[PDB]
Amino acid sequence: GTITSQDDNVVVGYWHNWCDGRGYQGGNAPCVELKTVNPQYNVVNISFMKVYDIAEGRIPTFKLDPTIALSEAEFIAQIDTLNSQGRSVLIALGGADAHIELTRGDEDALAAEIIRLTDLYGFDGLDIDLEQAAITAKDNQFVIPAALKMVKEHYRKTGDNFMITMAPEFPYLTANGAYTPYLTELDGYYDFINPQFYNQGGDGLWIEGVGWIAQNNDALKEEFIYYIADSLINGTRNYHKIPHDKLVFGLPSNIDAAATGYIQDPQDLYKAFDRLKAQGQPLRGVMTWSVNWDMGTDAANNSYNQQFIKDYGNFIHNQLPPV
Ligand SMILES: [Cl-]
Ligand SMILES: [Cl-]
Ligand code: NA
Ligand code: NA
Ligand code: NA
Ligand code: NA
Ligand code: NA
Ligand code: NA
Ligand code: NA
Ligand code: NA
Repeated sequence: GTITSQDDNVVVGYWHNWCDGRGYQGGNAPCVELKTVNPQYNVVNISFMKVYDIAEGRIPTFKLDPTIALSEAEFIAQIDTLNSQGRSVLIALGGADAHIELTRGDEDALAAEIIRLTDLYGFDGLDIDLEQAAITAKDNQFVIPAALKMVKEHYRKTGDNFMITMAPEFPYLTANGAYTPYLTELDGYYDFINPQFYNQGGDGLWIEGVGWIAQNNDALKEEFIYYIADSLINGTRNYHKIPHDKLVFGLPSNIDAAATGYIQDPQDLYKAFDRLKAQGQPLRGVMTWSVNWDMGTDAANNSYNQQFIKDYGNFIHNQLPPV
């Protein structure tokens, strides 16, 4: 394919390589064709690159799930289409039950596999989306960055910006937290980070004059967005620094998509984002788990009707370009 990178704001959505996932409130996430995904998702993350069978060894790979009833050639054609529209298609490495447990020395094979898949499908980059058990499994913290630096250099030789993004769960972004080796090794290689501000229950931060602000507190959602982002973009309040132009705020698309974290009132985001912008540190966009959920149904089979992209697409894409 052709490597198609993003230079401006992003609305990132994950795409399920499976069908009919059950939601946290009993809804359903269908498989969907890439051509069906709303065009305001300008980064779409194919979920997931993983180990499918230990007989194949340690190096993860990708296989389009036959249940989606899309041929590989047609999947590739649809990637092609997204790329013609200026949209990126990343491969997401990890996910639940991915069995990624790499040993030092595996970085050459992992880089080679990434390049092979990138060249085959036309992917534009890779998202590191490891499950909790994988963050510090075996030599993952060494191998995965080492592999990705080689990939990045490989495409730089031909003038292509192979995108590297990550989806850490936010509590692992404390100073010296478990995700920090990925971030420090890949500083100058990653394009943006889209942490998961969801599925962390009552984790959060204390702010003088406001009090305890949890990820699951709807009444303080503006404050949570603002302060957790402010902390990350400045490296304050015991968080590792992720520059604002490289920080994308990850959210569930709806209450089926994640156990906690859904933004009930989008104005809480609009206001938090505007405060970050006003202090000269606008964020780079939003991310969601997932396009399939945004296109999914609740327990009574009512369509979620693309409510996430309706709420945030225009808001994000109408902002000024990053610097
Ligand atoms: Cl699912
Ligand atoms: Cl579809
Ligand atoms: Na077997
Ligand atoms: Na293989
Ligand atoms: Na068709
Ligand atoms: Na491409
Ligand atoms: Na906890
Ligand atoms: Na409120
Ligand atoms: Na800046
Ligand atoms: Na623009």
